[PDB]
Amino acid sequence: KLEFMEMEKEFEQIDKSGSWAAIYQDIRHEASDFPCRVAKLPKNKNRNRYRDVSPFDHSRIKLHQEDNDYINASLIKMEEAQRSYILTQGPLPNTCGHFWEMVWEQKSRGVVMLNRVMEKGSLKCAQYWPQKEEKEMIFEDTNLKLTLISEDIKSYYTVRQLELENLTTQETREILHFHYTTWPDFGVPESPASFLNFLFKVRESGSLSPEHGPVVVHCSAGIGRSGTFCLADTCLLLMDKRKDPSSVDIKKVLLEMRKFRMGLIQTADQLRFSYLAVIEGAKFIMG
Ligand SMILES: O=P(O)(O)c1cccc(-c2ccc(C[C@@](Cc3ccc(C(F)(F)P(=O)(O)O)cc3)(c3ccccc3)n3nnc4ccccc43)cc2)c1
Ligand SMILES: [Cl-]
Repeated sequence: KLEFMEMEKEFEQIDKSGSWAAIYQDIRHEASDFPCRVAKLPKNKNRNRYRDVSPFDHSRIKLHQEDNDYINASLIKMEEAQRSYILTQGPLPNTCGHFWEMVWEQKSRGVVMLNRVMEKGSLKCAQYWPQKEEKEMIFEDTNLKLTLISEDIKSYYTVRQLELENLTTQETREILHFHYTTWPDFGVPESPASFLNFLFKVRESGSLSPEHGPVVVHCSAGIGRSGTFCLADTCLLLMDKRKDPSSVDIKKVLLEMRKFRMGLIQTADQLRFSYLAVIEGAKFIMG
C-alpha cells in the first residue's frame, strides 16, 4: 500500500503550487457563523481574554455554579472520530477558579496547554497551576484546592501530575497537565516529530479515553494552536478508522470543528503543519 506515496505527492503538489493560503482562506470564508449572545452580555466582559473571540452559545460550557454560569470555553464533538474536546482560552487572573471548576464538573482527566504564561513580552496568560509542590493553590470562589504532585520537564514540553480537590464534597482527583512549551503565537511547533511525540504522550496517558470527561485544551485565545492540535488528533483517528486514509478530507474536518468554535487554526502555515503532522503520524501508526 504505497497509497501514502500519493498523499505525500499530493502535499508536494499543493506545496509546489503554493495553494495553502487559498485552501485556508476558502475554509475561513465558508466557516459557520452562530450567535455568541451570552459571551457578549455586559456582566461577562471581564471573563473574556479577547474582544473578538467568543464561544458560540450552542456549544459553550456552562458552569454548574449558581451565580454566573459563563466561561469562554467550547465543547467540540466529533461524531465519526468519536472524540470530544473542550477548547478554552488561557485563564485570566479572575477566571482560574472558573477554569478548575469546569475541569471538575466535566470530569476531565487531562489539561493540554500549548501557550506560555509569558509570550513576546507581557504575560499572555495567568499562572493557574502551582509551580512548587509546597505552595498549593486554593480557589476561594469555587472552593477548590490544587496541588503540584510532580513534573517531568523535557526539552519542548513538560508533563505534570496535579491533585485537584473539591473542598465541598471532600473528593480528590488526579489531573495530568501536558504543557507544550515551544509553540509561538500564530506560529507552528518546533517540528512535526516534537508535536506527534507530545500528542502520543497525551494519548497513551489515557486522558483522551471515553471513560473520562473531555480533555481541556487551551492556548492563549483557544483557537489557533488549540485548533491545530485537535484537528491533527481527530484526523489521525479518522485515518485509522477509515478503510481508506485518503478519504480523510482535512478541509471538511476543520469546517466540522469550526461549527463548535470560531476561528480554529489561525494561519495557512498551521493548516499546512497539521497536514504534515497527520501524514507523518499515520505512516508511523500504520507500521
Ligand atoms: O470577525 P470574524 O467573525 O470573521 C472572526 C472569526 C474567527 C476568528 C476571529 C479573530 C481571530 C484573531 C483575532 C486576534 C486577537 C485575539 C487572538 C490572540 C491570539 C490567538 C492565537 F492564535 F495566537 P491562539 O493560538 O492563542 O488561539 C488568536 C486570537 C489578538 C491578536 C493579537 C494580539 C492580541 C489579540 N484579537 N481579539 N480581539 C481583538 C481586537 C483587536 C485586535 C486584535 C484582537 C481576533 C478575532 C474573527
Ligand atoms: Cl479565522
